Amino acid sequence: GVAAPQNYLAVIKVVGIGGGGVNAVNRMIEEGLKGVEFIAINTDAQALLMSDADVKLDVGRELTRGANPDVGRKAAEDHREEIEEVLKGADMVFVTAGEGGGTGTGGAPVVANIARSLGALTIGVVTRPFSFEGKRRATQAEAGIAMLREEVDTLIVIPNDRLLDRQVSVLDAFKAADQVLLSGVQGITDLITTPGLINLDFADVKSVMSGAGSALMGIGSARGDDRAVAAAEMAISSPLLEASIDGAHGVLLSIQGGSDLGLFEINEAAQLVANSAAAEANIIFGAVIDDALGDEVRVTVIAAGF
Ligand SMILES: [Cl-]
Ligand SMILES: [Cl-]
Ligand SMILES: [Mg+2]
Ligand SMILES: [Mg+2]
Ligand SMILES: [Mg+2]
Ligand SMILES: [Mg+2]
Repeated sequence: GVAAPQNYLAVIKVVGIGGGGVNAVNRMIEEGLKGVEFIAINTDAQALLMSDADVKLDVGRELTRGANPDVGRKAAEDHREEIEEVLKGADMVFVTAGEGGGTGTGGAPVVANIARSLGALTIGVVTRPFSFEGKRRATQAEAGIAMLREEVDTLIVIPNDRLLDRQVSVLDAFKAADQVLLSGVQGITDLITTPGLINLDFADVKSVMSGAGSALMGIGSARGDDRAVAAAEMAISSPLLEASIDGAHGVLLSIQGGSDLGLFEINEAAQLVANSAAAEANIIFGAVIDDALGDEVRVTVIAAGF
């Protein structure tokens, strides 16, 4: 555990841009994600009214509302000064979106570029659309991700197709997509040392995530005797991570447990993840207590730099 100096308060901002992004940010607010500022950005003013974000930005046109990523790109570039003033002061900025639409696809690279011009550690957390969303959205998402990769420090890409065996509604599918974008953000933020709780220093996260490039995520959860090892096993074998950990230059491990979380099982899960990663990889890990979990252990692995 490191706090240098122990009074340093890191400023973290989570931007949701477009429909999927604004929805994921609201899910983080509902789940009570702490220590971060929430920002919602959309071109559609009506789609911003239910957002509970701290700051809401309508980057659409005057006297009009509202598919095309170029429109999304132009809307964000035309509101560059407005986006800049809401990101000013951040040590770290997350850019989150559901790739495939107009606003998120086109707008997220502009948000990422503004965050980096302010020297923030800039992390993209996006989803690839579900197959049922169709070919055009999948095509637009792929061009959108290629654009965003060039404007962020690290880009976590989560395929929505690897989330959904029983039939789930479109509503349940989109609820699961919000939940996975929250896991991507919370995995990192919950570990960052705060003046009231010493854990992983912001400099350590920055050393792994800064200019790392592409990143993959794995999630796992277990109960019982070997709950920590079994959760870690599930995360390193997760369909979203597609077992590439051996290629990563850096690995971030987040262990979340109940009030009875012991140091021994934390270390067991830590060495299991370390054994799967490359010998020359930088491994940073943190553990946090969420009293609501009970006899459950949740593991999040982020493999960055390939
Ligand atoms: Cl807080
Ligand atoms: Cl206008
Ligand atoms: Mg708050
Ligand atoms: Mg609400
Ligand atoms: Mg305007
Ligand atoms: Mg923190």
